[PDB]
Amino acid sequence: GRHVVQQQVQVLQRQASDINNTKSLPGGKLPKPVTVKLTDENGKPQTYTINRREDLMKLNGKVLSTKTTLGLEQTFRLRVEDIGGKNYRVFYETNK
Ligand SMILES: [Ca+2]
Repeated sequence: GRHVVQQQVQVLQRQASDINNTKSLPGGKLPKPVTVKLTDENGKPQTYTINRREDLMKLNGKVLSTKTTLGLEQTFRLRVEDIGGKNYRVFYETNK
């Protein structure tokens, strides 16, 4: 029960909601892949391509680095959950 204030996670939450509301093409791919942008534990930018809605589950448990408004890095563990019917929610949990 933590309010997600980190930009990168907030954008991914919106994208997951976008995907949840997008119909798949026959065979299960999204009509257009969604590009997700994160920063990994070592501080490197990463981008990932979401071709199918379930691809979002591959981000579950990924350790991310975020920057506070004070300029300090914070690491978090990303969480992605299927609440029912392949509808995904994105949140985080502390890493250390
Ligand atoms: Ca946004």
